Amino acid sequence: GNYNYRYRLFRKSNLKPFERDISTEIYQAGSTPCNGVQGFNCYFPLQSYG
Amino acid sequence: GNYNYRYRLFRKSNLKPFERDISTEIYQAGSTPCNGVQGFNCYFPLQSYG
Repeated sequence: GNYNYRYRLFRKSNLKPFERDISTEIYQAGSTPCNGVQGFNCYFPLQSYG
Repeated sequence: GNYNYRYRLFRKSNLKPFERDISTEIYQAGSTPCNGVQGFNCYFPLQSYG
């Protein structure tokens, strides 16, 4: 496995053309806040390719 | 996608029978002490099914 290449899997809105997103904030996919901790309905935005 | 189901992808050694590992420690896959922060050669142990 080469997990050094990552792609952003979760975002609130689509990107404008020629825009980059280097943020690492936890994507809240539920009603409960995440507080920067992964868990139930709180996911890391970047996933490795493998 | 249903990303609430996770599996442990990286571990130092294989598990014993009837043993569980709920620890969330950043697995170092290189020679760099990266202080528990994901990035190059430091991966999260848990990966989502999706």
